[PDB]
Amino acid sequence: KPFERDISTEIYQAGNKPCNGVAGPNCYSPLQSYGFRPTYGVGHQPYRV
Amino acid sequence: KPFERDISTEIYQAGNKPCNGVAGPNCYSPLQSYGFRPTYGVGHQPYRV
Repeated sequence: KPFERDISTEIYQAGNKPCNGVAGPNCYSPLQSYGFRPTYGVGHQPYRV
Repeated sequence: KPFERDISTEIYQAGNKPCNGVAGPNCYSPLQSYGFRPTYGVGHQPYRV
């Protein structure tokens, strides 16, 4: 929804099997870390918004 | 404005005093030179329009 903050960090139970706090099939961590390297070209560099 | 050409090079007066036509602190030339090399990454190739 517009102007909403989603900080709940759980292994996303997309599938019918509980992820049991661990990774597995149909259980992927929704949070992903940005890879910002000095060698990374423009377009993938960290931009402040 | 649409269909306008700006060629006069005025040093940007970011400070309270005029740059007096010379470079220095808070005095930047608006014109920026492109760097065109074949090894440049995504988004940097020269294009004729």
